[PDB]
Amino acid sequence: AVINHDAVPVWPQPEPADATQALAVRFKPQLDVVNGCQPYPAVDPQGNTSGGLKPSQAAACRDMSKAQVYSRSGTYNGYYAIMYSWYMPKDSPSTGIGHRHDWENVVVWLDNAASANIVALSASAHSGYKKSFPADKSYLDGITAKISYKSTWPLDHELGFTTSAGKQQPLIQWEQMTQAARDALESTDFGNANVPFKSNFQDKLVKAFFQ
Ligand SMILES: [Mg+2]
Ligand SMILES: [Mg+2]
Repeated sequence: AVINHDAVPVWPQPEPADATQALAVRFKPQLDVVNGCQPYPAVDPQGNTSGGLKPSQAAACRDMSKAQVYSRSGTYNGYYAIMYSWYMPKDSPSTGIGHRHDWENVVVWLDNAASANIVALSASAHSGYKKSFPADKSYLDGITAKISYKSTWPLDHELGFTTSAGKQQPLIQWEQMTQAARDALESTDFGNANVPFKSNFQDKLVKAFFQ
């Protein structure tokens, strides 16, 4: 069911059970929330999903304890991809009404799962991706990508690359979810927003690729 946005518990970050899961923990990014909502949990292990918040101001989505990040891992064009994604209860822009729900994502591109060298970064912005190829070292704290979440007049929120330090969140990976949670993430209508790591995952990787 769709439940109150504050009734979806944070999904604790489990230990990584295989090499895929360990890689996604290793490359977990930092996020600098410049304005708007903090990230919240979108789904619980029973498959209930967040109702978000009505766009009618971000005081209602500032709870630091609700932090969560998602990932899903795959491959495209012989490259290894880890998509990290954040859900916010609303897009609360600097100007304008905004929307209930927000989903954004970055992709960390590696040469392969063993060498695990970062070759590029992609960050979702409106209907496309910003791309840093080769990955600009100023956007990396070691192997930790530094991402911003910000709205600039007259636009809604977008991700971007930043030199600024950010914060990290407990990571739950698609591969570690219950089936009920995967099913709910596939089927649920998030209105203006769309889960970017459901059955559209490969299509998103194609769009994020650094051609
Ligand atoms: Mg609250
Ligand atoms: Mg948005």
